[PDB]
Amino acid sequence: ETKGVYLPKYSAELPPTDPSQVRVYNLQYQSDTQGNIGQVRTSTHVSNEKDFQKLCDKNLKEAIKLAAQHGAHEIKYICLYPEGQINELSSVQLRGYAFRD
Repeated sequence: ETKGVYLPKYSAELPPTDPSQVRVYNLQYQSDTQGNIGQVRTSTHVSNEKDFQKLCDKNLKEAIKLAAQHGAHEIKYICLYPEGQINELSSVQLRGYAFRD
């Protein structure tokens, strides 16, 4: 199960959009966060390394859902993976920034 929060940067609320309309980019530069309308963080527990990219996709699905609910047409994101031995507290995390377009 995938937890998720959306943190709006502005109190102005935009009309919701559909998840299929959200364009998706890898967050690469510090300058990439400029102009965002909010942040999104999602997380899923992981017990096997073979599931990293699937769990990142699960994280991204929840992040797109939250961003679309707040009207964003774009997300730039990175998945964070557990460092070292995987245990009962390990999770694949996602940190993203939502954009009006």
